[PDB]
Amino acid sequence: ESLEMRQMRKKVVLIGTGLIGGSLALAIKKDHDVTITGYDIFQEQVERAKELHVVDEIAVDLQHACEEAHLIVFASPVEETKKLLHKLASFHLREDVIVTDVGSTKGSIMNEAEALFSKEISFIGGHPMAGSHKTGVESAKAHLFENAFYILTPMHHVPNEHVEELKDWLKGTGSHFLVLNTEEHDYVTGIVSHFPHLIAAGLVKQVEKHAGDNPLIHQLAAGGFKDITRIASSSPKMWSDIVKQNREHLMVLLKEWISEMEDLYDTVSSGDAGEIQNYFADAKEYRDSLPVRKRGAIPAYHDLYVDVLDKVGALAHVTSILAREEISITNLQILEAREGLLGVLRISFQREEDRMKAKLALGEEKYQTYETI
Amino acid sequence: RKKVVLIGTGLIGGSLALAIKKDHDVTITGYDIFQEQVERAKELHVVDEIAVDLQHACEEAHLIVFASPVEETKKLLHKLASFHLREDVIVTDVGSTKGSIMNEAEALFSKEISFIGGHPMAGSHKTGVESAKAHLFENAFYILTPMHHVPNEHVEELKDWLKGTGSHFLVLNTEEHDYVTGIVSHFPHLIAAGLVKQVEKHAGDNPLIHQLAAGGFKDITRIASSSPKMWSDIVKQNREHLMVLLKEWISEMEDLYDTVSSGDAGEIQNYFADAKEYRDSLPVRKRGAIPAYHDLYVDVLDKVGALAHVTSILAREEISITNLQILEAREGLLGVLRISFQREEDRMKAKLALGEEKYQTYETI
Ligand SMILES: N[C@@H](Cc1ccc(O)cc1)C(=O)O
Ligand SMILES: N[C@@H](Cc1ccc(O)cc1)C(=O)O
Repeated sequence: ESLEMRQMRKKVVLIGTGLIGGSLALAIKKDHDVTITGYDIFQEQVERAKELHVVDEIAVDLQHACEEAHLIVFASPVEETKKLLHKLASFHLREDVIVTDVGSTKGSIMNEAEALFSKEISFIGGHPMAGSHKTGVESAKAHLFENAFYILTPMHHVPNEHVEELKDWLKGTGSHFLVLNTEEHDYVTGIVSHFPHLIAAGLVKQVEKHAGDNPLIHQLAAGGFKDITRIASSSPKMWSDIVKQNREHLMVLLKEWISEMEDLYDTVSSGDAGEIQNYFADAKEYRDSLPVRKRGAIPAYHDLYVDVLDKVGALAHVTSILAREEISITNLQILEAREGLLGVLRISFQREEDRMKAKLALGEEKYQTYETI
Repeated sequence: RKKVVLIGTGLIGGSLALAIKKDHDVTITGYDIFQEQVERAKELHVVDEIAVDLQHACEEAHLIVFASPVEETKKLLHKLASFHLREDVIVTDVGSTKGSIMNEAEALFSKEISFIGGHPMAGSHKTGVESAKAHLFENAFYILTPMHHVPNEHVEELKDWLKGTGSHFLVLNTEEHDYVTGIVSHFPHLIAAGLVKQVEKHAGDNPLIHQLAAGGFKDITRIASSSPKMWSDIVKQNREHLMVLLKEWISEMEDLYDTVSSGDAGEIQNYFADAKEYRDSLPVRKRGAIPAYHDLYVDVLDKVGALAHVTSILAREEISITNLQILEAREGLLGVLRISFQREEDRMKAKLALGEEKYQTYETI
């Protein structure tokens, strides 16, 4: 009754069948013929996942499904993930299995996995930099992580071939994979993600302190301030765990920050407009530079600068030209470079051939283009 | 026709001139430091005449509007105080701080002349008069700070002059204005720049910091792209308010350092919840002290022509885009393409047009 090919295809287990996990399942299915068996704490999400062909089967027996699996994917909250990794370490898994997770911090998970498997099993921590942690499987899409950074943190022993193999499993995501060591990941994300969270909340809180003394503050904090502070509305539970899990990195950062504010306090209070202006100019120069896609980093960036006018259809025209030439654009931005209605449009391409081609096509249409600034 | 003088014919000033003209039949004579901006303003019917003689134009004027940098404004106010102006004149400025300008005006005029400091809380991606528009300040707060003696009738008169802006006018005292804007606008600009600077410090030690720069970090620091010149003046002019704020902030960070280092997840959670609760309570889709981004996030697939399709749709609806980006670091942000608009009406319109073409879109809550 069942087809020999269906019986015999590879098998995946997904633990946590929500937005993130469901999306990963769709990206897997897109490029691999597999039986995905799914598991959730909430039985409605797995059943819906099944209905939506996000998973193939609902897991009766967790152990049976795991022991026959070529790939096991955790998309659960990090407490639950620890508890289930323990269970997994009790099981008799296949020799060739790959196990992976999703989480914003890596230190504690990886510390647990070295402690339970050592060198038996190929556990590779993961962090896809896209989407949301609580939202449903109805929203899951194969392209959710497309062109997003997806960090992989392999155990110390895992061969490079297994890391490449996992990249192949997730090929369908279209993510830019970076392989980092665990400390590297928590350090970087600490500076670049977690610490801003703290500062965002702080800003909001500072403003609320004063809002009782004039109600106008609540009115004037609409629009820009509210937009700036967006991340402060994220889950307090999730973020308190992140902060607890990356505590030491953040303590150090806060100490440097206090120090920076003390120097800023000296600059502001000295009242030297030249020094103040310098402080702002340094920040502007750097902030204007982002993305600063470096030469030997992943992925490569080949930029072209175009003189375009601030009018309806300017971008439509430029992008239609490029599309007609069958050139794919990796990024674009408007940089406001001087006065007047002109702006500079920066277009990024995947490789040098494509930039060259775009330069010619735009030139034949009487666009002025540049290589720098 | 009544006669208006505009001193500073750029985005802000030019826009004010257009809003005046919209509801009043007047001769607007313009003046600038840069002769090109005033000549362009004339070409564009933003001003009617280019001022030959500054004093002549000021002495016949019913309304005088300064839209210049606050240093130049002090210098020109001094000149004005030397002139023989009309009995009924109204004089007003545009400036992000009020303390120093008002202080100077009480010192030069005292109770003779009706000076009313002004602050329109709106801005733009551009700087020149070519970008000026009558509706620039529509539904924006526009603060008025009248001298101590100015009768309420003259404040109402000025509101009538500027009816065309569509702004919501608030009459504040000068200290109140600098205190509030200090908390709500200036101080965040300082913190934004500080964050950028903190991050750059570390970027030499790992280049991944440049690459992996998160969405949240980018968002809170977007304002760090504003004019360093303008902001350094603002900071110098509101120095004492900011020194106090920075001191409180240092203290807050020290308490946060205790909370984080104590490791109590309940207390940490409370800190975040307090911030969320408050932030969630702030008005939805209104204008405040920091110009908004008016961003729209769009779900698109990476294939040739994806951007072309989206921008064509928007252009056909005659919506002008201020910016756009493909986000590679977008945790918590559904939708890969971020489009920025000039104002809320345009974002709304773009959302409908894209929706009708079966694009999924998102907006931040
Ligand atoms: N407004 C243009 C894009 C643009 C924006 C700002 C500029 O400075 C230049 C061009 C469009 O809709 O296509
Ligand atoms: N490559 C698309 C734009 C795009 C880029 C990255 C994406 O993830 C999605 C869409 C174009 O050339 O129009």
